[PDB]
Amino acid sequence: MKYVVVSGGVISGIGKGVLASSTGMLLKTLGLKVTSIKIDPYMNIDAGTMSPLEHGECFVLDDGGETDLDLGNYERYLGITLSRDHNITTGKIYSHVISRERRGDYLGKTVQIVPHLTNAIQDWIQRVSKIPVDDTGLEPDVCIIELGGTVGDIESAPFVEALRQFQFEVGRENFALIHVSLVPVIHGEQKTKPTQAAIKDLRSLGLIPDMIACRCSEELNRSTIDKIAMFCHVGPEQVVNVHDVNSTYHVPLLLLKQHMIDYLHSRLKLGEVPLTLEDKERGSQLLTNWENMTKNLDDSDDVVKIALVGKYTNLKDSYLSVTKSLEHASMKCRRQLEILWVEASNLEPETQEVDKNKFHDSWNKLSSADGILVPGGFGTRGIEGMILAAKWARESGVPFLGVCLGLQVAAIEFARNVIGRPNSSSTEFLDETLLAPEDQVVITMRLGLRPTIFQPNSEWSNIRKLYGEVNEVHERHRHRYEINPKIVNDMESRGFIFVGKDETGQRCEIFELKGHPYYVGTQYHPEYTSKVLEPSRPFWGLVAAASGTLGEVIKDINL
Amino acid sequence: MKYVVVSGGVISGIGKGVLASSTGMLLKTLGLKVTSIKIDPYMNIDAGTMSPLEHGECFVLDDGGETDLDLGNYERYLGITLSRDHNITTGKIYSHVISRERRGDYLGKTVQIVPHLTNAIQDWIQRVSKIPVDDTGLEPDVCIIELGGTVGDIESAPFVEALRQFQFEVGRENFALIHVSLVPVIHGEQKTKPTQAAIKDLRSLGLIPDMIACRCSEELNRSTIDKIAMFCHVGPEQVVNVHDVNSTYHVPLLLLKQHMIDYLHSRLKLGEVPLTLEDKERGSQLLTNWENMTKNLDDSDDVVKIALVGKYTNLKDSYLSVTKSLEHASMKCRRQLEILWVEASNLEPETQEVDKNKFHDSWNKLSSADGILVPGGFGTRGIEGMILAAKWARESGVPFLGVCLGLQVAAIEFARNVIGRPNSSSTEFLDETLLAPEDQVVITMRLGLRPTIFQPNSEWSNIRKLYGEVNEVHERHRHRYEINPKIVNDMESRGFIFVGKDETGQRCEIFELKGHPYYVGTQYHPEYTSKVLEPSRPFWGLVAAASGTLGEVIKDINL
Amino acid sequence: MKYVVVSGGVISGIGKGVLASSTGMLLKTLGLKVTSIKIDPYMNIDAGTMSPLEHGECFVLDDGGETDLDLGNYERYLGITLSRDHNITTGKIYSHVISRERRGDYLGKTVQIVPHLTNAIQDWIQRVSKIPVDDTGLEPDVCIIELGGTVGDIESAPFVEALRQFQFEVGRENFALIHVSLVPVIHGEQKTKPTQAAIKDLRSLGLIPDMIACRCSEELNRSTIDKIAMFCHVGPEQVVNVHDVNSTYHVPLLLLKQHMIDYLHSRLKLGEVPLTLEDKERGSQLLTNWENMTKNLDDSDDVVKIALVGKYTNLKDSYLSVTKSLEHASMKCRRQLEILWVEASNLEPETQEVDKNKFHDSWNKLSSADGILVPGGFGTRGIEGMILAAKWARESGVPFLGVCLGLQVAAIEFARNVIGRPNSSSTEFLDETLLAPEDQVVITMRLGLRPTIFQPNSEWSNIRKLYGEVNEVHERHRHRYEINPKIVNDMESRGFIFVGKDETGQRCEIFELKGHPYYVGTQYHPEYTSKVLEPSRPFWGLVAAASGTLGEVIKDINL
Amino acid sequence: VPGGFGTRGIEGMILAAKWARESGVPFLGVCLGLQVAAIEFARNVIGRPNSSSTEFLDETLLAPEDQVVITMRLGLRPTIFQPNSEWSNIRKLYGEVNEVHERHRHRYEINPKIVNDMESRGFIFVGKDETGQRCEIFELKGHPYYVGTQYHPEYTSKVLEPSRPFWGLVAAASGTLGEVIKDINL
Ligand SMILES: Nc1ccn([C@@H]2O[C@H](COP(=O)(O)OP(=O)(O)OP(=O)(O)O)[C@@H](O)[C@H]2O)c(=O)n1
Ligand SMILES: Nc1ccn([C@@H]2O[C@H](COP(=O)(O)OP(=O)(O)OP(=O)(O)O)[C@@H](O)[C@H]2O)c(=O)n1
Ligand SMILES: Nc1ccn([C@@H]2O[C@H](COP(=O)(O)OP(=O)(O)OP(=O)(O)O)[C@@H](O)[C@H]2O)c(=O)n1
Ligand SMILES: Nc1ccn([C@@H]2O[C@H](COP(=O)(O)OP(=O)(O)OP(=O)(O)O)[C@@H](O)[C@H]2O)c(=O)n1
Ligand SMILES: Nc1ccn([C@@H]2O[C@H](COP(=O)(O)OP(=O)(O)OP(=O)(O)O)[C@@H](O)[C@H]2O)c(=O)n1
Ligand SMILES: Nc1ccn([C@@H]2O[C@H](COP(=O)(O)OP(=O)(O)OP(=O)(O)O)[C@@H](O)[C@H]2O)c(=O)n1
Ligand SMILES: [Mg+2]
Ligand SMILES: [Mg+2]
Ligand SMILES: [Mg+2]
Ligand SMILES: [Mg+2]
Ligand SMILES: [Mg+2]
Ligand SMILES: [Mg+2]
Repeated sequence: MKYVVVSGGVISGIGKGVLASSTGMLLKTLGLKVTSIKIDPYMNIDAGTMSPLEHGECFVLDDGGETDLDLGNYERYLGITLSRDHNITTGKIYSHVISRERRGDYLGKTVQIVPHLTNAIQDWIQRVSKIPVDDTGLEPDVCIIELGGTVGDIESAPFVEALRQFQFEVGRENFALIHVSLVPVIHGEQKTKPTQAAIKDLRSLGLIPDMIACRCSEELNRSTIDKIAMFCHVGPEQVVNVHDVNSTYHVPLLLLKQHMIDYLHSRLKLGEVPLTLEDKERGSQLLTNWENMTKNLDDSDDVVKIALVGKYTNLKDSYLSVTKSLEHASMKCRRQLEILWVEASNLEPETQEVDKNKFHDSWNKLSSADGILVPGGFGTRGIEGMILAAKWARESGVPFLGVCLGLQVAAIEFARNVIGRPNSSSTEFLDETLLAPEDQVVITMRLGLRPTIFQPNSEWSNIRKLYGEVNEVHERHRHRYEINPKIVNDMESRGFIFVGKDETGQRCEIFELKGHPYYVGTQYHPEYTSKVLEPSRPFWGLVAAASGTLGEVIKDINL
Repeated sequence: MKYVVVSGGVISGIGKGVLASSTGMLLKTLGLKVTSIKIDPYMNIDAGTMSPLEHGECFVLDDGGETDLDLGNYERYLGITLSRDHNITTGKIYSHVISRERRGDYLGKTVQIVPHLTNAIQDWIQRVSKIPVDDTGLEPDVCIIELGGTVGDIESAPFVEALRQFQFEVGRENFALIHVSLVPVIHGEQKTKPTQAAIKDLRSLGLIPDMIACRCSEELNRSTIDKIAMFCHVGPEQVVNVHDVNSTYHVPLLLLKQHMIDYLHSRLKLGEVPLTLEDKERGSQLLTNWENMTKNLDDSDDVVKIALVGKYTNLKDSYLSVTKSLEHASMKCRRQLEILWVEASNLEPETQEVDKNKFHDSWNKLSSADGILVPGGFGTRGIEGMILAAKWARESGVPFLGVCLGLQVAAIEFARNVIGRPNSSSTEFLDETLLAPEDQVVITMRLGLRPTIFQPNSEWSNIRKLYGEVNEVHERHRHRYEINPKIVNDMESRGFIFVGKDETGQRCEIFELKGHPYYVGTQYHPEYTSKVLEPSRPFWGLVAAASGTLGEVIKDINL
Repeated sequence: MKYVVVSGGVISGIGKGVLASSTGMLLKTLGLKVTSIKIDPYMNIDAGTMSPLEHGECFVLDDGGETDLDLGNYERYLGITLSRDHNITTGKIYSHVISRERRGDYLGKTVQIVPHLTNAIQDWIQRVSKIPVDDTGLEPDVCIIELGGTVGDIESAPFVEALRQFQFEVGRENFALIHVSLVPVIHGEQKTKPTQAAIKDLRSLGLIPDMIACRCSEELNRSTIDKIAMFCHVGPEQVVNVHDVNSTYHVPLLLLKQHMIDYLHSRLKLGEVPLTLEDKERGSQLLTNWENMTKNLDDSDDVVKIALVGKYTNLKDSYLSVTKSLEHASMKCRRQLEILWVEASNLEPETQEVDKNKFHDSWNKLSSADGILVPGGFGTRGIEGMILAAKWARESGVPFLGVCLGLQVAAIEFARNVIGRPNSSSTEFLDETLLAPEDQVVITMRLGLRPTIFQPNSEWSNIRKLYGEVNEVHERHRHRYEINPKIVNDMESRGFIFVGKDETGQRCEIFELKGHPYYVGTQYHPEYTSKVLEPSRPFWGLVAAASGTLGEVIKDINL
Repeated sequence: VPGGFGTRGIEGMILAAKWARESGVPFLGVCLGLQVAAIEFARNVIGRPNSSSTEFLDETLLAPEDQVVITMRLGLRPTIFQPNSEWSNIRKLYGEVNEVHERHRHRYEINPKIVNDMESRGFIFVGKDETGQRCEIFELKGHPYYVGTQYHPEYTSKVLEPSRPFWGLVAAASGTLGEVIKDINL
């Protein structure tokens, strides 16, 4: 086993999550079975209690574990599947050892937070890094730990102590620390004193740093690096600069130009880890897929405009997984992406009574879009705008994907505007009216990776061509409310055909509309399973249809 | 070159100076040409300005450099000769670089204390550790640096930075840090939190510790060591305990039982230093001289009482070199020492008018003494008591040594009480009277190691037998005032014979009185040149005469 | 993790089991949490099917796993508790992977013995060496693997391949091979060609040796070692000699004189394993307990004669654990042991009709004994001799221990000879007679470590003093047949008091007879739990009573 | 006998209770102390030498059980004095007030089916729980001061108001137990 801990910061907004998700990617190019752990200093047990307004979207794992965003960034960069244990939190570990007290397992000793709770952290990291994460049950070679918060805090405090002991309870040369740090620029001069005042605290809290990964606004001066290597004890080759480049998928290749694999190969003796040619050649091939997709980003010019239609579009992190899946689908089509933020409530005609500028800008963005996405919203208060965009996408022939709530407004749209029931309703919203035309029903939660089976006649469905025509699809779910299955025999007659269903047959999970270029609902969330070299099939479908050449993508899949 | 820095402390009174003077002694048993450097955070250039009341005696070097006490402890433990450069001070290095500014040598740059002054420290330590110190001009193998003050101060601050750079400007494995530390005991429990709050500051200021040398009141518990080795990163074998033992000459052998040579041989790769058999066998022989003299201390019982007669005897550190030279002379005679502190002014008959108890206790201690010492006092205000003790020592036949002022009160005593001039006077005191019977004259200072030549007829003199009958003696001086040379032809006629003189003949430096068992004045200071295995010949004379067997010591010397 | 594999041999009778049980002991003196694995090339799943005539006694583990003898040697040398998984066998691993085939887990591939079965071995060794074995659930630092059979066989073949891959699937410097070997002596010359013809095969089968542990009849010549170090690639310091010495408890200290800890500390980098002072000081203290008990064996002279009374005494390995527990008890009493082999059937009066010499020699040995043991026999055909020895031990006051069957013949003896039922019988033997005076009943098996609770009045019982007066005893069991609990109220009235019982109260597990110096039955097996520094309390009782000073042992326990 | 925990020292605590009863020395049993006093009195005055702490010797299932489990009972609880109690030195120390409020801990309590025997033999249960079914104080008739309290009297003592059973013990041991009973009741 080996560990690399990514850590530090003068400030908590500094962006450690790319250097974690990008260090682990570079180590995966050596062919190593890499894994990752997030530490979050917040008290939440797991993210399911905190709304998407409050620091971004509610992620989903194979377990159903509603979790921190930063798990998702490692899953999509590293190709790995994570579990709800990979998110260490102050909530979890304190709830764990305090529940263990009432169980009695410390034999009625004191449960001081030094010794015993820092021992539970060091045990949890050693459990979790041995859980398998790739397509086979082989245990990881290297674990990337992202230490949330900063080193020099009061929510960080048990973790930085636990990791001082863990620098020895796992031997040095099986552990390395990467310290992210701030180097401000003021009046044209690079200021390395915030960094030198977090190297003092790092040595004090007891870890010793290996890298000094500065988030400067610039290239670091040769004299700036020379002084950071005088005040921190690292050699000047190790003072990596992580400055902005044309997209975040380039960041691994900047770190590779900055020798970071050659340093980590030495500093963790990675030549002593046992690897097969099936490991190593997969490693060096994955490097060439990353060099190819970044070269394709560097000279892709032909734009594709996708309208993302929903509430809270000013909080873009409320959709981080939706955005990132369109970026994967974009780079695979070799069309450059623009996403058009349509704040759905502005499409509703009553907006014309409040501000006409909003009514025109939103319908302008929607009309300009080469493809349309209803992105699995939350709450109900924007729903009429999401219905109008689904009417537009059906009648104007524009490519369409409905995710989760998106499948459900598509059924509501089709009921109101093709089946001809204008009172038909989201039972998710208009409940205590008790009306008969209910497009949905509550069936109290359903979460995690679940099996979707294709219905028998489905051969013609573009969505089934995009899934490689395989009879079952494994994808991640969230929904309380599902389509009322007593309308399905009507929709099945009117050309709205339910391509895919749950294994009991009673629950509807995919539809495709007959006789449209690409119009799909998926009631699972296709966002979360997308990887940077394997875009999620419904999202690859949307960005292909909107680019043209949907047929040529269907060959690239099925060959 | 190799360095061991002795450092640290929660508190500055903790006693680092033995662990320095005793680490260097253990390394000298490997045969290495060891040297030592004192750092003193005080602003004094050199100790000549600060009176013996204010933190102890005014030392003297071969240069005449009036210096910190702690040079003396290394000289006598290590056998080495030091120079006034071996005392780094905040006074010296700031006076040096600020005088260098007016000379211009920084080419008109800023002389920031980071970079440039910490570079002058790192240059000074590298100059000084290459100065020769043994009986031949061979440069040192290892240098012990004693960092005065504490690590975690404001007078320490440039030194701890300079030594962080010096951990690299000289490579690791040529440098090691020994951190002395406090482990209080309260209500019967050993408290290792003062130590853990100086390991935090040490890592912060940037040095990394190797040893954790606790000054506990006890043996450290196995659980106390195990926790210090959990919070400091040292292994538990390295947490040396430096507790009190029957005399400070045992301390090296406690550190040798605690593996400290075996650790330093590894941690500085001392097997790679080139040594001859003339080095190595001198090393292992010196170890057996230390094992022998400590075994002799362990079962020597026969006491010898020496009266030390002078002012300020409540400030025993005002005489630290005098005390230590009697301890060497004691252990060489194999008699256990008691020193009788005679506060000289109490011997004066006017004390009987003020407090009779003082007059009796002081004359009781003087009468009880097996030998008498006038210890080179300072000022003049106790002089009549020192004259009465010299009258007593001459008439009652008791063994006597006068050092510096001691030779001078012996001439004043002999003038008043044998030559018969009762008005004869210390010109050092009774100056503006302008009287003719002046026993002294001013000749403005005279300092350092100087040559004393024996006068021709001297063959019979016990002091010349103790110096091995060699024609010239090299010893360290301090005196403004010297014997008036126009009385010498009278004293030479009356049996007070000046055994030794300055090379010009005009200055008188040793006398021995004819027809007394042992009665000597030396106007140089014999204290400073004594080593733990080579006691200063006049002091070996005194403690031998007082023990009996002065003749048997004269064979041990001359064989 | 670290591994040392003990292996090799020109011949299979060469005695590898001491070098395994003695290498692991030397590593435990560094304080390392050592464990051990036995590989047995035989096809038996576990030893319960093979009778004690056929290669020695039927061992018992905490699991109830009836197992190979060689587990016992590591348990008693290393203080460890093992589990039935620590005995790898050709039976087990082939039964495992062939049962796994019918379960389907190789996904319908071929299950070649290369790749897949050698992968199951390498998985099993990596599972098993992480199971905890000491008094706390901490996973082992080093694992000793004893490779049964020889390297160069057809029953060895999958293991030597699995261990060639395991030399890499665990890195070199986490693995070392010790090759035991034969160096015959013929016409006075040491013959190192059998050894050189097993170093050829070792290199061929692909492991590389580290040690060459010769079982010569002599000290190896300096020229013999020099040639073995020319033909094997080891340096001559590594060619350890394992010749006979005054008892097998000396063998670790011969290997310690032959540098084997200093070599294994280097060759596995054991300084890089994390140890506490509670580990290290327990390590160096256990070394002094081994130096003390071997020094006590070197000058203990006062004999104690213990009669071991049972069938098959010509097959001494049928009692190996019984013998070894008396040796521990002996060395703890500081009396030298003689065991008197009484072939029990010879005590029966009908032997006088067959051979009087057998009848006299057996009663002579029994009468000569200072103490008597009925050693948990098997079958029934010697039982009348074991009853006569129990009559003798009760009436002649001689110290007595009955183990398992020994407790049961003691109840049968007491019934026939004190309660006065001469027809009372072992229901284990005389079954289909259906008589009413049944001293036993079948209750179909009961195995492994079980809880024995002391009955309330038990305070006076010497056996309860030997167990430290603790209310519950944890010890290993085997019995189909147990004392008929409907006789107990009679025996409890006649002074045969059942000191200890099963937690239900219904089963009787210890008795002590009132008013005899030491007369005990234990229906569990006290042999198996004895360690070389912690002799089994009933056996320490017997060898103490027979030595005299049973009271002084009761202080050594309870202080 | 200071309200111990576990059971492994209990025979020593019984011998000290035998000594304190027969040698007339002043005695206080707190919690477990009341319980070993009942066990002592059963073995050494009532004459059942097999009588036992059911807190220890449980799965023997014997009939002379001096205690029973009744799963926890904690905090400040009301103790009511039994009617005839006027003569009891412990009731004089509580100011003769009919109810006492003090802090409890006990899983195991005296088996209430022995009480009618002890009440006949001069071991009188001065105080009980409000249901009457649980026994909380005893005082032995005809001894200078010999008390069991099954609550813990330690915790309620203040530096200017010492806990009445403990003021009783240190007064009896000092002599002048009567003079303390005036200092209380005046
Ligand atoms: N490989 C990555 C990593 C991060 N991000 C972006 O980074 C964001 C949040 O910043 P991040 O780098 O994850 O760190 P912070 O949120 O600043 O938090 P912290 O510094 O506490 O880790 C999101 O907007 C996400 O789009 C990204 O696009 N690609
Ligand atoms: N740890 C430090 C670093 C610098 N200085 C002193 O502080 C002065 C001003 O600090 P500055 O020159 O700004 O040093 P930087 O570390 O570069 O600060 P910044 O990065 O903000 O420019 C320096 O000339 C130097 O003498 C100091 O006392 N302690
Ligand atoms: N080998 C030694 C070293 C020190 N001392 C004694 O130690 C004294 C002063 O304490 P020291 O150990 O030199 O250190 P501190 O004065 O406490 O100062 P610091 O801790 O700042 O180094 C003197 O009284 C001297 O007699 C001694 O006798 N022998
Ligand atoms: N660096 C540390 C050390 C200890 N503790 C906590 O503080 C409590 C009280 O400290 P203490 O137990 O006294 O630890 P020591 O370091 O031994 O303090 P001392 O040496 O003074 O006894 C401990 O139980 C532990 O939970 C802490 O928060 N931070
Ligand atoms: N520490 C040890 C090890 C072994 N033996 C003795 O060794 C025996 C059997 O030989 P062993 O050394 O265990 O090995 P072998 O039986 O020869 O088998 P192999 O060589 O196949 O391992 C038993 O008689 C046992 O008494 C012993 O007394 N003490
Ligand atoms: N691997 C070897 C070893 C030896 N020889 C030759 O065989 C001769 C006889 O073998 P021997 O001298 O007996 O060598 P040893 O290995 O010592 O045989 P042994 O140990 O049985 O004495 C040697 O002189 C040598 O020339 C050989 O051919 N191949
Ligand atoms: Mg903030
Ligand atoms: Mg982040
Ligand atoms: Mg001070
Ligand atoms: Mg000092
Ligand atoms: Mg055979
Ligand atoms: Mg064997």
